[PDB]
Amino acid sequence: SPIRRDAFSIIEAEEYNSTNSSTLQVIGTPNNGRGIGYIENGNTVTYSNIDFGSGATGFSATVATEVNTSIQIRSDSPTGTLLGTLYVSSTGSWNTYNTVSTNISKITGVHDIVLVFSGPVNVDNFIFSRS
Ligand SMILES: O[C@@H]1[C@@H](O)[C@H](O[C@@H]2CO[C@@H](O)[C@H](O)[C@H]2O)OC[C@H]1O
Ligand SMILES: [Ca+2]
Ligand code: NA
Repeated sequence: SPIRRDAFSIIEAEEYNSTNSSTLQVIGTPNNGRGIGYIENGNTVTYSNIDFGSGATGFSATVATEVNTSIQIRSDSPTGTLLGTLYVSSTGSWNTYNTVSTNISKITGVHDIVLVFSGPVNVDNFIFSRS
């Protein structure tokens, strides 16, 4: 998985750098893309050295789930700053992907990003939006 990445270009969820999970798998999507799934509550997934440049204040992810769930976006580590929380309600199937967005606190410069999962969701990709 890449050692660094730009916040303002698509980041593939399957190209993560570390996770605490023992269940998480790289999955296929309907259009022969990939994602992450078999995620459980408490699972964290880290993406190294994301460059936010002069500032991001939003987060968008393309996700699929059949249960209402939430994903914290943290900077630096699992106990680092809570940037925001993406609340995801059921998209209707594990294979029906929806872009969902939330606000975050303005973050600048280079930081690891940790996604923290409250439950099962399939994640294809994500991207940040500038301030
Ligand atoms: O059709 C398959 C999906 O069902 C699968 O998504 C998984 C469904 O079971 C859930 O408990 C898991 O959390 C979730 O990832 O992904 C692969 C796809 O081919
Ligand atoms: Ca993907
Ligand atoms: Na393990």
